[PDB]
Amino acid sequence: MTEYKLVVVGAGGVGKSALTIQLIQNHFVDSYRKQVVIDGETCLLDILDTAGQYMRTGEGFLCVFAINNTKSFEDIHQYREQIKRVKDSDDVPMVLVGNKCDLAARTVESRQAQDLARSYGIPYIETSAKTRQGVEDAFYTLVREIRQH
Ligand SMILES: Nc1nc2c(ncn2[C@@H]2O[C@H](COP(=O)(O)OP(=O)(O)NP(=O)(O)O)[C@@H](O)[C@H]2O)c(=O)[nH]1
Ligand SMILES: [Mg+2]
Repeated sequence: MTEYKLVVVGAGGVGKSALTIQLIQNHFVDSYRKQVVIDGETCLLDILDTAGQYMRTGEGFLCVFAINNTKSFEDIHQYREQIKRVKDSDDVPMVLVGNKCDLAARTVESRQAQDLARSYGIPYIETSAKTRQGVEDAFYTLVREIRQH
């Protein structure tokens, strides 16, 4: 089948791993493989969980930040650029993700993340690696985004 290399990046402690492990081992709390079918087509999801050369390899990127951590939100630009850099491209498959949407201590409005997503041209999705909510839309959207290449 077809193979996809997804790279999850983000401010430390935002839930990069929680998400990854939620998709691979279906539960709430590095290399990961996974056979899955998306929109019919069958494919291999190669997920590389990184820390809060190997990025020139990834095909699609998951820029994550927690909605209860303003700085993690302000740091997206930093990673976005570091990516945009090591891949001489102004548009690289990628999705902005606001994790921990299960909390009430929210310091980042959605209206805030959306504006930033539009200025980028990438999709924005909120996920909770705890209630597993959105954990799939996020990853599958990133794939559909890579199929546009
Ligand atoms: N309530 C809630 N907490 C979450 C969620 N995702 C992560 N956590 C919790 O917050 C902590 C950080 O999650 P973790 O995935 O380890 O963060 P990280 O992005 O991997 N940080 P690191 O840079 O150290 O690798 C853990 O205790 C985890 O259980 C979520 O969706 N909701
Ligand atoms: Mg981690």
